[PDB]
Amino acid sequence: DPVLCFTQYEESSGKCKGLLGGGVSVEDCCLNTAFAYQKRSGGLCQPCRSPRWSLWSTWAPCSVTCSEGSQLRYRRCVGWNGQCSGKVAPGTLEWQLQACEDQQCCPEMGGWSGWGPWEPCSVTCSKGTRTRRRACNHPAPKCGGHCPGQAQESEACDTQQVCPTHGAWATWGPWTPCSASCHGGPHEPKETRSRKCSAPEPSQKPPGKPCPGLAYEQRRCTGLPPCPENLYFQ
Ligand SMILES: *[C@@H]1O[C@@H](C)[C@@H](O)[C@@H](O[C@@H]2O[C@H](CO)[C@@H](O)[C@H](O)[C@H]2O)[C@@H]1O
Ligand SMILES: *[C@@H]1O[C@@H](C)[C@@H](O)[C@@H](O[C@@H]2O[C@H](CO)[C@@H](O)[C@H](O)[C@H]2O)[C@@H]1O
Ligand SMILES: *[C@@H]1O[C@@H](C)[C@@H](O)[C@@H](O[C@@H]2O[C@H](CO)[C@@H](O)[C@H](O)[C@H]2O)[C@@H]1O
Ligand SMILES: *[C@H]1O[C@H](CO)[C@@H](O)[C@H](O)[C@@H]1O
Ligand SMILES: *[C@H]1O[C@H](CO)[C@@H](O)[C@H](O)[C@@H]1O
Ligand SMILES: *[C@H]1O[C@H](CO)[C@@H](O)[C@H](O)[C@@H]1O
Ligand SMILES: *[C@H]1O[C@H](CO)[C@@H](O)[C@H](O)[C@@H]1O
Ligand SMILES: *[C@H]1O[C@H](CO)[C@@H](O)[C@H](O)[C@@H]1O
Ligand SMILES: *[C@H]1O[C@H](CO)[C@@H](O)[C@H](O)[C@@H]1O
Ligand SMILES: *[C@H]1O[C@H](CO)[C@@H](O)[C@H](O)[C@@H]1O
Ligand SMILES: *[C@H]1O[C@H](CO)[C@@H](O)[C@H](O)[C@@H]1O
Repeated sequence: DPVLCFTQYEESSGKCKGLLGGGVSVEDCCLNTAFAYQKRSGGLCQPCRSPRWSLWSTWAPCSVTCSEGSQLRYRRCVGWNGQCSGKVAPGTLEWQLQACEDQQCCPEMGGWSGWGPWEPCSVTCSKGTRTRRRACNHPAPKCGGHCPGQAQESEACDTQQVCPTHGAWATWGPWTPCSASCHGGPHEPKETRSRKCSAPEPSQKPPGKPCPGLAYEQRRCTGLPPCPENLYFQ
């Protein structure tokens, strides 16, 4: 039966390279054992060399991306007029099966436990948020698993309580004139300053914290001349 006669067998890919033409017998084509033949463009290029096992193909992908699996690789008997090792005809296949492990551990998600009690409201006046929480330990997840859903729920709470307004000091008033025009006399020269607790005034309705500290300041007046000695004659 005539066949397509190719001048080269690639071997790296099992392709029939360099077509010499068709309409010639297999015996004539394979006078040169370096040539090769196939039937039409259907494929399966067989070299004219004596039959010999090809190379083991690369390992197929593991049957599962999880835990232990199994992967194959093939090797084809290629040639003409004879047999490969195994009482094998040209064209047959030989397989090797191997235990593979893409990932050594398969994630199994867990289950939620009971909901924890609702925490109190996040604030004691005006409005805040209320939160309850649970654990992912019934059962606990294995590997990188995780329970389905959220581990905590939150929701708004209204305290029905007007917030108290706290007081803060207004700006400092002006300095008073000094108590004296000189230092060294009966009373040292002192300066005074005062401020109001009106920015903002506290409480309003519920009690508010009063303004912290003092509403006044005292200091010595510096830079004054010395008073004369009014106790004996100079
Ligand atoms: C390859 O990657 C892994 C991380 C998994 O997602 C594989 O899918 C499958 O996941 C389920 C869990 O629901 C396991 O029980 C399966 O055995 C695993 O094949 C994925 O194909
Ligand atoms: C809880 O009880 C209420 C009656 C208030 O006294 C709360 O104090 C206020 O809390 C708010 C917001 O958390 C602050 O802005 C106020 O300054 C503070 O007085 C209290 O926590
Ligand atoms: C204010 O101006 C000063 C320059 C002085 O003339 C002062 O007089 C002195 O005041 C002190 C007490 O602060 C008295 O002891 C002295 O008798 C007096 O000379 C002035 O008051
Ligand atoms: C397959 O197996 C071994 C190692 O891969 C070698 O004999 C040769 O590569 C064969 O094709
Ligand atoms: C399978 O085995 C190793 C890698 O696991 C390599 O020789 C090659 O990738 C083959 O397909
Ligand atoms: C936790 O959440 C719900 C039940 O509240 C379910 O999706 C499941 O039981 C999960 O473990
Ligand atoms: C928490 O929420 C409700 C009860 O409040 C139920 O779905 C279940 O008990 C969960 O643990
Ligand atoms: C919070 O909500 C109610 C009480 O307001 C109850 O179902 C339970 O105490 C939950 O933790
Ligand atoms: C006034 O006093 C101090 C600042 O000096 C603080 O307690 C606060 O700012 C108050 O209003
Ligand atoms: C009074 O004193 C100083 C200077 O003015 C500042 O701390 C602030 O203005 C306060 O009211
Ligand atoms: C008192 O001191 C000086 C005035 O000499 C100014 O910084 C300000 O008026 C303050 O109240």
